[PDB]
Amino acid sequence: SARKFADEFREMMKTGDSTKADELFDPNVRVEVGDKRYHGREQAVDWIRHLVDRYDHIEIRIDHITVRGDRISIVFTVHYEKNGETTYDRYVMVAVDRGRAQIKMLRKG
Repeated sequence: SARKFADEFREMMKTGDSTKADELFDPNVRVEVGDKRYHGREQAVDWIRHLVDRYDHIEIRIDHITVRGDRISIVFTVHYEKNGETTYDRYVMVAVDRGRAQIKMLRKG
């Protein structure tokens, strides 16, 4: 289940699909990207779509998936390529399984 969830999240991150986001994001999801803070599905989707529009390629690698009780923690790195320069970010994501896992927090870390 946790791996399926991570795979779906990676696929959603390619296109910023709103339908997928409705399934994967908690309605009150918090996304922290350095100084910028997003709240809710719509802002989380817009954040993803801005990335998709800006970079030549985005590679997402799921590094760690850990489950403790109903808590799913995923550490992933994102490689953003733009005009021969690549930026290497790392994110930590907390999702809660309630049968149905939903992302509560996504933070650049």
